[PDB]
Amino acid sequence: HPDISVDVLVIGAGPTGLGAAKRLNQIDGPSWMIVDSNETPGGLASTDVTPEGFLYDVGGHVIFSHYKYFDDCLDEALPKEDDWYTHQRISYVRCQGQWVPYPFQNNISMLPKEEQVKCIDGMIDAALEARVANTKPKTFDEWIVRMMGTGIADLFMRPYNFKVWAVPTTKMQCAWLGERVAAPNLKAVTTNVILGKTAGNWGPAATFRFPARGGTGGIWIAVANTLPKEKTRFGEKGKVTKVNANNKTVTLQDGTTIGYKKLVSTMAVDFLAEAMNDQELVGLTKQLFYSSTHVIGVGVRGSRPERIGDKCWLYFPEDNCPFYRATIFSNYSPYNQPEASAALPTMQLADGSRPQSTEAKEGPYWSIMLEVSESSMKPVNQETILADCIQGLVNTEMLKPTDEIVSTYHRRFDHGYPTPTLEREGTLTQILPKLQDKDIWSRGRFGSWRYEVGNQDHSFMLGVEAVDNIVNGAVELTLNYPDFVNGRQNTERRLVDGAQVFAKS
Amino acid sequence: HPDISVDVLVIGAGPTGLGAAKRLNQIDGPSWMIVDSNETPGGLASTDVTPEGFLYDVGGHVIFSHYKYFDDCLDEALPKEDDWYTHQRISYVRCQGQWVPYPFQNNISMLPKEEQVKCIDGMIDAALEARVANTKPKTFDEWIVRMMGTGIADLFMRPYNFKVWAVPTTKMQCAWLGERVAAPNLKAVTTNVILGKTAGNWGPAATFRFPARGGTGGIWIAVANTLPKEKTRFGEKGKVTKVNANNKTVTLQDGTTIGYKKLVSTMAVDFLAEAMNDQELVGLTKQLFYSSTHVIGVGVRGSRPERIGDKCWLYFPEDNCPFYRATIFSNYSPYNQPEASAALPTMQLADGSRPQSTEAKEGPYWSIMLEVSESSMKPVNQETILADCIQGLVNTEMLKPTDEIVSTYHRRFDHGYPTPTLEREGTLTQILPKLQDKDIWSRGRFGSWRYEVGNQDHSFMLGVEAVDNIVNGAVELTLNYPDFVNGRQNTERRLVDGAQVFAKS
Amino acid sequence: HPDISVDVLVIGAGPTGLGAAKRLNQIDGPSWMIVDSNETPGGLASTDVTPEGFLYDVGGHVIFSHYKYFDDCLDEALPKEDDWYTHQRISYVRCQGQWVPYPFQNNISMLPKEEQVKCIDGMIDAALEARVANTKPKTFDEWIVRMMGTGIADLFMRPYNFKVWAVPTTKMQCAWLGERVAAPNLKAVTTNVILGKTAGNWGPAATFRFPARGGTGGIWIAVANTLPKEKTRFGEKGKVTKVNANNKTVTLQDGTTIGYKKLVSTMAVDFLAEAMNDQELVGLTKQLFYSSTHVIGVGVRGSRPERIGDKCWLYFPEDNCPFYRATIFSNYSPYNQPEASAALPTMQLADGSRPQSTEAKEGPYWSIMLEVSESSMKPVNQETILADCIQGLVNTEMLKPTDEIVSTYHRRFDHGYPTPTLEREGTLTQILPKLQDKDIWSRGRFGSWRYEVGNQDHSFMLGVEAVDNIVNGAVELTLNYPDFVNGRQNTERRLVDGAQVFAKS
Amino acid sequence: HPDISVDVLVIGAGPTGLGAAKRLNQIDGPSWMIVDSNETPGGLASTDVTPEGFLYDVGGHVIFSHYKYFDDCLDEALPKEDDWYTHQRISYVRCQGQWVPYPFQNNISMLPKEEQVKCIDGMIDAALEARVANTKPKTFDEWIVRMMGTGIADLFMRPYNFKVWAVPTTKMQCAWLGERVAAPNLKAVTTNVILGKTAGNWGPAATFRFPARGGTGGIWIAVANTLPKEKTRFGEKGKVTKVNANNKTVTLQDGTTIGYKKLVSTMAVDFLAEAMNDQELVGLTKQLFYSSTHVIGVGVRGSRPERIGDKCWLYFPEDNCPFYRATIFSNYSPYNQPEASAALPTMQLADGSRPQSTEAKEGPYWSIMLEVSESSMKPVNQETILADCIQGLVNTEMLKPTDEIVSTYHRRFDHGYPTPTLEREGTLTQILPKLQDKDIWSRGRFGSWRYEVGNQDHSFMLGVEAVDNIVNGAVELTLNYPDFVNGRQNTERRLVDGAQVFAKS
Repeated sequence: HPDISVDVLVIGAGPTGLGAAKRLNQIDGPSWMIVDSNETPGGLASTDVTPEGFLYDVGGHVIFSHYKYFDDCLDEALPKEDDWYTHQRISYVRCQGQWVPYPFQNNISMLPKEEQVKCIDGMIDAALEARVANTKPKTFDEWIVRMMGTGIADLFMRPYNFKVWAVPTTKMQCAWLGERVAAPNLKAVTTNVILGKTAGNWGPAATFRFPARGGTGGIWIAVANTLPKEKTRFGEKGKVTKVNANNKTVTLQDGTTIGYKKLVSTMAVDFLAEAMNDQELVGLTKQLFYSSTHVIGVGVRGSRPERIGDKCWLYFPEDNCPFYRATIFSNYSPYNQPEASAALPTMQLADGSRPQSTEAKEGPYWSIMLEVSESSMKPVNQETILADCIQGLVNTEMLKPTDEIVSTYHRRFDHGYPTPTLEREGTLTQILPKLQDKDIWSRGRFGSWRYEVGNQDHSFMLGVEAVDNIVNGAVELTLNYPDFVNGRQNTERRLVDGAQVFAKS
Repeated sequence: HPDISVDVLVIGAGPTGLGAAKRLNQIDGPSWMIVDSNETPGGLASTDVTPEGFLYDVGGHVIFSHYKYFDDCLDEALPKEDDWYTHQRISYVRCQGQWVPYPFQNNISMLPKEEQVKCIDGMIDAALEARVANTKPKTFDEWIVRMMGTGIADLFMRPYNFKVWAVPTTKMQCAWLGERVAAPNLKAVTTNVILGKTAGNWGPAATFRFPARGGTGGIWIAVANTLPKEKTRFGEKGKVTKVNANNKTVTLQDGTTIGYKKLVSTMAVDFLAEAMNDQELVGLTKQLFYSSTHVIGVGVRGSRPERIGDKCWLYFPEDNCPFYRATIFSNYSPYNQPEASAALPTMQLADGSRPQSTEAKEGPYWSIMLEVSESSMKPVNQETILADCIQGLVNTEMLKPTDEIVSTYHRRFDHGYPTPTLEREGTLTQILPKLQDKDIWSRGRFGSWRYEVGNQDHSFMLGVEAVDNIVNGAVELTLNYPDFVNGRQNTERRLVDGAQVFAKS
Repeated sequence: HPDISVDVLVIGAGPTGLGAAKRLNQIDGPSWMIVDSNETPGGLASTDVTPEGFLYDVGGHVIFSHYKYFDDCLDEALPKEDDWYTHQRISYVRCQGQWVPYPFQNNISMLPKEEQVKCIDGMIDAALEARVANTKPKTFDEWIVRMMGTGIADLFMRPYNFKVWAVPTTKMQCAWLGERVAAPNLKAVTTNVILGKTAGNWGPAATFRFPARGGTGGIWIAVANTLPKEKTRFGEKGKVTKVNANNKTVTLQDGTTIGYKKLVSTMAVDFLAEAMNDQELVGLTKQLFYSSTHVIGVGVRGSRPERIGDKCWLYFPEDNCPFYRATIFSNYSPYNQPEASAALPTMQLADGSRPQSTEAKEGPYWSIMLEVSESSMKPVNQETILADCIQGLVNTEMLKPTDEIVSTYHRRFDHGYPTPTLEREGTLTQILPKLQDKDIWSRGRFGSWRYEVGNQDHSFMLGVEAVDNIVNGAVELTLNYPDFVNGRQNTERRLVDGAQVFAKS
Repeated sequence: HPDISVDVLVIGAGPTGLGAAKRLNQIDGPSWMIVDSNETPGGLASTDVTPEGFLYDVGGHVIFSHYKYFDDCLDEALPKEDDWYTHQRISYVRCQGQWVPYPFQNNISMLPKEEQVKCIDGMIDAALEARVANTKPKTFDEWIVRMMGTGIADLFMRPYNFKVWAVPTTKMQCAWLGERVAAPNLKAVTTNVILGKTAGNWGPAATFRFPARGGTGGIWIAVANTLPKEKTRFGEKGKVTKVNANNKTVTLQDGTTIGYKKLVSTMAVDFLAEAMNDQELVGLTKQLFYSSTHVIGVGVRGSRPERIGDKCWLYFPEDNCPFYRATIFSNYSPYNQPEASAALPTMQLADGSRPQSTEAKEGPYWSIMLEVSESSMKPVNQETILADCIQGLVNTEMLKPTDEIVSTYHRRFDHGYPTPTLEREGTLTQILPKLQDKDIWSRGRFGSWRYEVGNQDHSFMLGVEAVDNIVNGAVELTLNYPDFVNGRQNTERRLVDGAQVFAKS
């Protein structure tokens, strides 16, 4: 007999596990428990802080919710108007000395005319081919070139996506991008070129909300806090080390054994296989591909420079900087960095020089959060990546050589991106059914490994829907039909359903 | 205060209402009640019997189930292996003196060669147009021609569907048919013509099961029987005459008042609007179109003729019979008609003449079930329709002139088919949301009026999902996404879900 | 017996008839003569002069030669270097206050940006349609819109060609435009828009030569002068009034009869049918369609204005002037108008006012020649068209209100353009073979009625090839295959062939 | 000073040179002379006879005339009705034990059904590709596949043409095949298959005429006889050995020198280059490709076998025989072989056996003429080719093993076919203008090397047109525009033109 027995056990308290727990807590039927090896819940949706007081998410984290259930839980966790800040979705592509508004193709009027001619010629070729196309694209690369044509593909989406995924676009599938036909909007593109016009895909209606305090990590701490504490076990005491699927028993770090009837696992599925000591599953999960994420943070003295302005996140297709994305993290909340009256010495200038004085001086401060990818096809020198990132900030004119840096941050995250390779689905449809046969619901960004449902809201709902399937026979729609859930606002499931309404009466 | 109060009231005990009842009963949370004006549950999925002992469904009723939940409930209701007979899905098209195996286009090698040339020429045109098509078909007719070409369209799907729907194909939408591209399989059609080959779309894996006893109506009687009798009200005592949606109060014909929190209404939505005395809903539901079905039954003396054989249902595009479909109902079950030893006089010969002898004689017997449609665009002489059907049977060689008819049946069902007109959706998205804002779930064949989810399993699940939405916040997938539910095996929802297992412990 | 007998009689001494005569004269075998009702040869390629000394052609006449034979005869007729002036082929379209270089679609960068978007959008549609086109256009209008797209078609070729042809573009065929596929060069057009480029289709290699003296009419006076005079009969003495095809006899105005074996007739074929008293042919030729040409000439005081510059001919699609084409006739030769020291009073100002002063002032002078079409579908008010033309010159900014007009000219030419209507070919194939079977070679701009071979070189060669067919069994390539002769350099036939070289020894 | 001087010298008295001579004789202007190394005119259009009395053309020679001038000369040469025999153009393709009527694709109903399926599927692919094609085929092979589809291409045109040209279809151009779009008549092919029909492209309208006597060579002996004998020089006395283009002098084998002003040369242009001792021209003409032709004749005892019937020529794609084409030469004229009373011994049986008796026995007789190609890519064993051909006759069921052979014939012709290789035009457009610059018209099947105008009528007219250019400035249409002359009835040029009519009056 185990030390503890529950109907449903949940491993992990990132957004996916917390979803499972929130739904179980709402249903309040079967018994349950959630564990995590970190005392702080949140997973990759967590937030670090430097000794100088600059917060950093795990790279750019911007919420767009497809589900009212997700909204209900965030509202419950952070219910006050000044728990949040609202911003427009402002993004740009760095190209040939210019900040080009996203989407790139609608804004190539900013490039030299001779280059515009090449882009348009290429997209004309694609428009004519699309008019007679009778096959689907088979790779990410084919999808890109059929949407954009050669010239525009080569300027942004091809080199950018290699810097992100750390594998060539010819090695990835394209089903994950959804059901839309790969074909250009030639009229929209030539119209903006003719008018010499620029236009972003944002406005008063295209917004996101970010937490006032604690970074993205503030959300999940708050969400976790709504659960009954005694059904949680976070920290070293909550670290899973063994999973015996045949006896339906988990063993924790300190030796505690937990019996379950159903298991929701949200740790990386390659880690789960190892914990199960299942050679077959180990082999299979080693054939999944993923990239690692280096997060670099830079804290800068001074008020926000005009050239940065209201920018939120930024794309970097070119080879003069190692990062694929930059976020102006100080624009997300004034509490993501110290207040203007806090005093910090300058650590270095952006060109690498020593400051004239080592004395602590006042702010205000602004802040840049950078992402660099790593894989077996794309090594990252961990001892120089910070300095390379800062040199990249100068090359891209985000920072002047004279800008004063008062804080630095670097951390590597082993499982960063689950890669939509050509082989992914072939491998996943061997792994997930075997786990399912053992009453194990392996779910989440690395729990079920599908990037197209890999954001916070997807993850949270993968947990929720996993519980709903276990208990109420719900379809796991987010897991099996990404296009379905991403193409609609999912409104039916709420934090208060009829069941709880009728029971209370 | 009303005579009765329940959380969920279900109106109608056809398959939809029974689905709602079955799921409410399983969940065993909210209080509930189901009413029907008829003492016998089943609705359009019921069965009549003639005074001579011949059973007739409301036209050809063949079950193909898309859902594990539906299967669970039929199995619980009729658990014994001898409660069912299994048959292959054998159908033919009657055309120019021949029985042509369905699908029609794969079997035109049976037609005269000059006619095959015309067919293939038409399908070649359609193939070539499909190759460069970039628009979706907008009408049922357009869809048919794109799929078949003119020649084949004119032989079967065009005149057949007029006889079914009682409106021109040019007046119907085609979205209801699914997401498949409207284009011919030219190679498969020409291959069978070249090989001189015929092939039906059936075999040992393409089967259906039919109840041993009581016809299709036997299923819904037995399903209803598993419900707690005190929560049912079937007969004159259960006829709904008035719905007060603002008071959430229903009044029955005997004066009984029932108050509700949520209403699942499965009566025809035009009848619901009338009962609500809601003039705006009345005006809207009169914009919907439907056809009536005439069901004609013919009982015949003799063992099953060789020319008929194992045929199950049959399609009639041509003008020499008024019916669009025939069913060899005596093939579906031995107990659909009297035993051989039963003595019955001959009523008439199939050519209309009086029999030589008026004496009761023995069998065996077989049985034909016919459907004739009617609408404002296609009137039907009710006084001659029986004699016309029987002459139709002689014209199509189903009956010899000398065949002895021992039983006849005719019944008109006013709401027979909800028509997929071009206007259907524009109307329904005014009706269904307006009802739902009043907490009324109007569902089913005429509850929500969508033929493409209009069979017995669909109807049952519309009831189930409505309840699942009311209680567990489930997506009503069958209602809003026909293509989704019809395109997969729906296995997640069962008659015993985790909820009931964990609670029983 | 007739007064005169020849082997080959030629009617008409415009370029077609003169071509016949030159080749007959070179071959020097069969006897021949040529007649014309005009004392001066040249037909529609003649030149008028006003009492004030301004020359006008019959509208703008620019030579482009497809044949060495034509070149040899012009060189012979006018052998000196100063018999000719050479110019680049410079033309513009007047549109929205601008002189847009021809071809229009490569120069729309001059229009407002919003016009450019409409133009490119329309051409994108036409490009995408051309990609799947598998039928030839059936009308001139279809050809235009398939070539240019709606927006560009509407700005120039559609309204311009109505003003030229005096019939809707929808009523004309398009085979006459040659064999090139009706499809846009989208890339060339967008490239010039993107780059802000204009470029005319002329330069040092695209030139024409114009006679130094006597206008275009000087060429045919001089060609006719190389013929033996006694074989010509020009003037009232040479006016044909009767053709008796059965007797092979022609009757002249003065009673002279001419017997012939073969007749080359270059008068308008409808006039030929009348002269023949052949009611059947008159009936057929009345089914052909043609437009009349009003030529308006305007002599202006002043040195050539900068705004005019080196322009040669100009197109006018807009409805702010009656004329379809303007020619800067003073640019073609300094002897097309009087020398600077010639004294002329101002007749009127361009604004329409007439000055009191009769003072004769000096020059220099320049000159504008205008063309307006007329047909039974497009009446022209003869009494006001001069004044309307002049106001048109002011609206298009060719003349200033205050410019001084010292000479005016207006003449209406009944047969101006042979129209390539939809019916033309059908009618010609009933006419031309019938004349052929009577040994009548009816040829020329209205002799055989085909505009695509209706220029001076074409006309000359229809004469030449007609004689070559009669004598040497030559293929009449220009008559039956306009695409053949227009698509190559015709160099084989010369004014001195081998026959004449070998004979000389 | 040369031994003889003429204005126009003609080398060669095959059909081309005889064309030039006939036109010079008609014109009767410039002095001329024609020479040949052979005493008998005809070239490759000559005829041999075996010592047993069987005639053989140089392979299958069937006249289809595109020109009235050609007909005039043939009529003049053989004016009597019984100088000619008329036959329908009956041809078949030998394939898989069947005689399949030409054209192959319209008669694949004779193949096994399973093969008809593969054939039709292939053509369905080709039809669908044709609907969206926007390129012209660039090789003979691409042309074949676009016309026929893979399956039909593989059965006939691909293997047959390798057997004809002795080069692969991927190495030849396709322009020579004309302007028709490379695309299938899918409806024509599927129609005959569905109907089970065979039909050839012949009937009462599709005929050819063949000389009663002397074979095809009889035509050219008779044409040559119409020339003034003294302007001819045929035999060893007429053999050209040197051409001195700079001096315009030809030297003959007997030492005779002839001066000329223009040279029409109809010998193979590679031999011409040698005779000119021009090394640049020798190099260039060595880059032309050509195949040799082996002609095999077999005389057979017996009346015409039923299985042979009215067959004229036959195509052999398959690998069980070395010949690509057979001709039933005995069907063309009864004088192509001895009369029935002529007595001959049997040389061998068709399987190679000795006859039972060596006695001369009577006929009747029939006769087979075979063609086998040779090149550097396809050697021919001259010592075994007769026997291989005879075995091929048995393999193809043209001869029974018991059939008695009474005469055999074999002869190799070095220049047989001029090959339309990919390189042909690039070479010829370097050779022909250089010869032209020296007043040398090189013309004919190997004079100008173009197969698409390489028939008797083409060749004859190449010579006619060359003279017409030399004397009258005619366009050499047949040389430069094969599609033009082959696509029309060329009726204008006659043996009696107007020039000769007018001179005689």
